[PDB]
Order: sequence, then structure tokens, then C-alpha cells
Amino acid sequence: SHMTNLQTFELPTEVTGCAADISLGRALIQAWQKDGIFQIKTDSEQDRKTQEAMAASKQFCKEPLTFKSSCVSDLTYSGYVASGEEVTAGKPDFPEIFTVCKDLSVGDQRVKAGWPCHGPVPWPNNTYQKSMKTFMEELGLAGERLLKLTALGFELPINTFTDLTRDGWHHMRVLRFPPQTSTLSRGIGAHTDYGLLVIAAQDDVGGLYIRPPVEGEKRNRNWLPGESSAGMFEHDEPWTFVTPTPGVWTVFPGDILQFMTGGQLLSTPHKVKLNTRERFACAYFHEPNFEASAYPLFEPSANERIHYGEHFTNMFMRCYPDRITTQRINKENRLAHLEDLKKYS
Ligand SMILES: O=C(O)CCC(=O)C(=O)O
Ligand SMILES: [Mn+2]
Repeated sequence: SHMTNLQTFELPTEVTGCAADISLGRALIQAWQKDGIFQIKTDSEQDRKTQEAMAASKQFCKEPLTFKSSCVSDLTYSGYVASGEEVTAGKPDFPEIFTVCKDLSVGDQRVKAGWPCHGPVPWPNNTYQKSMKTFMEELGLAGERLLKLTALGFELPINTFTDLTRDGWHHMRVLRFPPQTSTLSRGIGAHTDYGLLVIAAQDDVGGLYIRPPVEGEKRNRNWLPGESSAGMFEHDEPWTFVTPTPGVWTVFPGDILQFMTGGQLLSTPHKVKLNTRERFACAYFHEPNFEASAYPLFEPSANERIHYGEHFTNMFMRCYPDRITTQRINKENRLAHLEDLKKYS
């Protein structure tokens, strides 16, 4: 239910580094530090691609589970995940998901080489394919603007983040939540996203809650194995209902942005409440290149790094341990690539 109104920004099509760009970047940073999230206005193309992707998702989800379950690959984690498979803080989650990772044909040199997680999306139909690809291209353009403004706002060289996101490992979760069916309303537990930057779109049903930064509340560093943020604060105020709003996307930082900024930005915790109707949403992750390593921006003498490909691959093997994708990584020793990439990229 509606409480807070989020701040809304209109991004320039191109970010050049002029003083107004820097001021806008500072305002985005401040909004994340106060509210944990903000809105960015969409134009006619951004909105059209959003609506067409949501419409394709709705059509696909009405297919029988036998067909949806066939949309899997043993090369990439792209494709279908049935409801009740994903687990957050020991409890299974309710949405069914189609993950879209980088769509690489078997003729790509990385797929020929057997790099872990590299392969073609198992698209369910051509309308779904075209809708998601064009939506993700548009989302990527916004991701790059946001990353240049964020660097500028921190008085960093304009290409600090975008140097890491060339051919970035961008991917998207296409979600459908069922209607509530019992007194249980926890659609997904409280958690933080593992990536760099998150851009989210939703239908008009409502159910996403986010947690702003809280004075006096210590936050875990979810990229470290003993400091999971899963389930933390789920039942503590404050949680901000993200009111469905036509003509916007929302944006919040992930774990990698928390890591690189040394906690000046916090990975925003979020959770979803089931509603009386099914609910559709998309979460887009604007990510480093598979071969890029994140590093702390404000501690130049720190050795800590996050190699992104290793980070992603470990996360997905642990989240979907029995997927055919994980089994083929283990069978073919595809993780061996990671050590050579760290040394000879
Ligand atoms: O449903 C949303 O709006 C947020 C995306 C989500 O549920 C997730 O964290 O995977
Ligand atoms: Mn999430």
C-alpha cells in the first residue's frame, strides 16, 4: 500500500560530464543514500518495449508447464525456472522465472571453447525473443547513462564503471507471481541482488517492497560467504512499497556497487508480497563483463577483488545445483577456464 513517493529523474540521452551531469549524478547518489531507490522517466520507445515484454511474458506463462519446463539449456543458465525451486533464507519462493543472459550462438568463440554459462537462450517463441532482446538493449542504454552519472557524481572519471561493462554480462529475470492462495503472503524473502546495478519494471498490481538505508543498522556484505543478507530485516520497519507508476523504471544498487563504493552505497534489500492477482515484473541486471573484476574505488591500497565471471558462475551453480547447466559444468570441468581468465585476460 502506498506511502512514500519516490524521487523521479529524467536522464539525458547522452552523458558528457558537464557540470549539470555531475549535479544530476550527485542527486542520484543522494536518492540511493536516502531512499535506496529512485525512478527514471521512460519515453515512448522505452515504455513500448516494456509493455511488449510484459505481454510476451504473460503469453508464455499461460503455456503448459510441460512446455515451459522444456526451455532450458545445458550451456547457459538462460531459460525457465519453475516456482518453488529458488530458496531465500531457507524458504522456497513463489515466482516462476525466465532468465535472459547474453544470447550467444554456438558459433561464438566462447561457446565453442566451453566457457561456463555461455550459450544460446532457449527462446520459447520468436515474439518473446524479439521483445526481450529489444527491451534489454534499451535497458542497457539506460544502464550506461546511470553508470556514467554515478561515476561523475562521485567525482570519478566518467568511464570508471563503463570501462568494466563493455560487453557486460547483462541479464534479466522475467517474473510472474501467483495470486495469494493461503494466509502466506511472502512471495520472495528479503534479499539483496548480487550484481552491479538493477533496473526494474512492474505491472500495475503491486507488491515490491524495498528497504532504504537505516541510520544505526549494520548491513552485511552479501558477496562474502559468511555474511549473507538473505532474510535480514524481513519483518522490521521500514519497508517502502514501490508504488506502480506508469512511465517509469526503478533503479537501485546491487552488491557489487556496495563493494566498489565501500558501503557509501548499500545494496538495497527487497522482497515481494503476493497480491490477490497474479503479478508480472522484470528485473534487469546491468553487469560487468564476464572477464572484468570489481575493485574498491576509495581504498587504493586494498587487495580485495570480485572477478565477475567467477562471482556469477558460483552464484548460479549454488542457486540451481541440479540444473543440467550445473551438471555439464561439473562434467566438463568448465570452471578451469576461470583461473586462466583471471591470469590471461
Ligand atoms: O518483482 C519485482 O518487482 C522485483 C524483482 C524480484 O522479485 C526479484 O528480486 O527477483
Ligand atoms: Mn532480487
